[PDB]
Amino acid sequence: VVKFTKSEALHKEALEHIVGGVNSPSRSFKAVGGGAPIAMERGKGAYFWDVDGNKYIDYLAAYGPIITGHAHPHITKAITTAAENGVLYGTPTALEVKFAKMLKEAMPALDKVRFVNSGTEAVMTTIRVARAYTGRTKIMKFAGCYHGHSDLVLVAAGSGPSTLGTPDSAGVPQSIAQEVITVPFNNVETLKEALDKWGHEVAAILVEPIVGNFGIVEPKPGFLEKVNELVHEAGALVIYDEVITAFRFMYGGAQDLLGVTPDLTALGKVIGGGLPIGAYGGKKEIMEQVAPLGPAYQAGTMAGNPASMASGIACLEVLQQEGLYEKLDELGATLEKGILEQAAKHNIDITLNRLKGALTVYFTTNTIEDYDAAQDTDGEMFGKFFKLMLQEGVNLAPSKYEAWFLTTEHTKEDIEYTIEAVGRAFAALADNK
Amino acid sequence: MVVKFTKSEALHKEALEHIVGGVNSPSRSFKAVGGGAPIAMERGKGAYFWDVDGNKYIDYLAAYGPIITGHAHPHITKAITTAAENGVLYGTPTALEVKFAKMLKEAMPALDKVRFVNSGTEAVMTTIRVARAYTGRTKIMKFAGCYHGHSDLVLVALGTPDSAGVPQSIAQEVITVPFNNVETLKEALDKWGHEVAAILVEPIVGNFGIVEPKPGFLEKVNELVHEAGALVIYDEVITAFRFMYGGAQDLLGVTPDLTALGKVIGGGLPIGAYGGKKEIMEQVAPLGPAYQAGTMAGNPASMASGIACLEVLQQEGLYEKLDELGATLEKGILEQAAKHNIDITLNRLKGALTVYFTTNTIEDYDAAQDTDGEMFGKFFKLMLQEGVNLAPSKYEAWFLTTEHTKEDIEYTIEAVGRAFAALADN
Repeated sequence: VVKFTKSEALHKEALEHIVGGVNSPSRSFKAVGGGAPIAMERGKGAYFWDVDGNKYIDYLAAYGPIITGHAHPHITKAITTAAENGVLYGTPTALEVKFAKMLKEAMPALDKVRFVNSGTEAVMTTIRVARAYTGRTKIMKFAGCYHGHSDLVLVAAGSGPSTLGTPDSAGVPQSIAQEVITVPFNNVETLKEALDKWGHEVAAILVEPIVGNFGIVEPKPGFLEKVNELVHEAGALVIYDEVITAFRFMYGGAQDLLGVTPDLTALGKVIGGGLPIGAYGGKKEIMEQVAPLGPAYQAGTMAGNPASMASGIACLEVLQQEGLYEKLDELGATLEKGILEQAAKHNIDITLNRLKGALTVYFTTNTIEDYDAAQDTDGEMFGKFFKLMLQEGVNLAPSKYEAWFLTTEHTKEDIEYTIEAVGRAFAALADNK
Repeated sequence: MVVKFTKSEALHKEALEHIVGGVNSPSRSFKAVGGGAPIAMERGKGAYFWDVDGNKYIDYLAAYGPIITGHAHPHITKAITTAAENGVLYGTPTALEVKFAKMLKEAMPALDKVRFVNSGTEAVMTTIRVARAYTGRTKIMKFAGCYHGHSDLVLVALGTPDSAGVPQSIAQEVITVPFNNVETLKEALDKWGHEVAAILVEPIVGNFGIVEPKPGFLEKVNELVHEAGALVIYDEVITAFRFMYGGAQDLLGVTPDLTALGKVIGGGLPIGAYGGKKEIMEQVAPLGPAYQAGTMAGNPASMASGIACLEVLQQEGLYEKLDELGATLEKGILEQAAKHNIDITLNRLKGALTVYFTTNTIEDYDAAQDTDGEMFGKFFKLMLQEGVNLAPSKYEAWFLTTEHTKEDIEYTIEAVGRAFAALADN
């Protein structure tokens, strides 16, 4: 039996100074039955150590950014050098141009780019830019997809077919929600309906080209192609939110992987090497709306800072290695196979979506192709599974809507232990109900 | 002439092809000062910058506000390195978040609880959401010319926006009134007070130059706003830890309901935070229904960096020294203006100041906007030639750091005299 005594004490103290003891609700254990979240003291490659000295194989990847593992020495070197020369200037630098060019080389549809401080800021910006460019106000998005924590993307459907949004957070006015139309991911019919109905007032649609925010869910064949067709027909723009997808599945974005081109792209997470970052980019004429060139305002005190540029560069230099994404795919396939075998063995009902080195285990018999179905999977089962996995020394994200991410540092043996641990986790579930 | 920018010019030419307008903030373009390629910096150490052409500068930009320990202060550098070696981003709680949270609360006792985010802009937009959740109201009030980040609502000039791409539905939620003016404030709250969730205030303005609130003005803001049932948000993204070890609220002794923070408190790394009265903060998930998140929020690098920075700022005599040096600088600049017959007014608080080209006392945005931008731009470019790097706008502040010396100040004063001579010569 593992113990979490120090984490418990830390959480108790955290509650006094930080709202709910966490700086993101995602980090709370509320969704998985409560209790103190586990506090980590150190990460190295595939491993975490908590404040009680327990070791974990980590699949959280800090919710998407981590792919070179914790503290990869090539990135650490770059960060150290950056700190030694000052991490923040408020002026142009060579590194900004270098990193901009490297992103353009990997994702040839970016004609120009701008750096911001987060995926949230990147998305906020693409929206303002699409509105400035088209002269339109409304924004479309797919149900359940996450585009950061700005007011506009904190809106839900939509009572009835193709309707105006309702607020999905307190503090978000109906005046904001009124500008957003939400429709189901992977559904051509409803997309058609909404565009026929509102298409002429829609500045842009937001798309996770591959979904990572209600588990990993791939677009069906023809879907992204149809989004482009329908949205362009309507005079609207397509914004790919690639904050998760870019550099996660190949050296490049899902747009390069799947061969479908948006008008604008939002980036973040992986491209910072672990440091805070965002970027957006796309077709020349669209980007030229941004000040000082155009009238659309975007700024940010830490935007393009030398530390994040340096660590981002270092990270992509690592990801350039030949055979790297193929290894993630291989290990992912091994992991998928093993989890499915353990589920069959122990009569646990699961569905598993994997693309390369990212996967989600759902507790259900339904194949998950949209948010509605992910919502209806067994969160109570998932919660118990999550806590049993901790006991096995495997750190997952504490939500049924999260992905397991492999890194370049996970080994065959890491995966084989993980499978063993899942086997023991599933056995325990079987013995309780 | 003597100071050449060939390499900054070639780099800007390349940047233009890849980055919109060649900069990642419009602040960094030389657009406000007559145009041209901005100076690209290669490294910073203490009070000094070196550009890509090898030219050395005494820096007053402070990266528009966060820099106060100078560039690459060793105490911060070691923290950032240690953090990188131990992993910079976890996505779980850590002991460092709790430690830094306590330090902020210790410096600024009106924070019952705090949350970390990734930028001042995020901290500001969150305080608005929280204010709206708490009061159940939608309108936000702010002062003309003040800057609160680059989220839609605060980019509005009912009101009407000044950024393209910001819808009328947003502008209708914003009311804007002149800074330092009690009558227009009362008048706005009388009409719209019952729909106003909060007012946003830079308790000491930094964004149309440095401008202090008139005597009694902040207390009047609290008085009129609270009686309308609205909350007061201090946007202390610039002010906190700039003027004393604590916020403008601690310095001026006036307490808001919510506070947004950033810039200084990250030691240079990207950061924001917000906090305030316990009951209000209870709205934030997972405690309440007001959502706020952020993948790098509370990251161990930014936490360790912030802690290291506040540790430097705890040293006895540090803020006094910044004040004393600021006084010397102000005194020298005023003497040079008198000597060369240049019309300026100078607003200083502690180690931050703005030189305005005008004869008017500057107390609000309207006045600042009227000052002579042409003369500022010439002055700015003459200063570069003297090896002094300022922020390229008349709306900017000069910021001292712990690393600027009496000799740096003396040199800057003589640089200013040389530049004022050239302005007078014409």
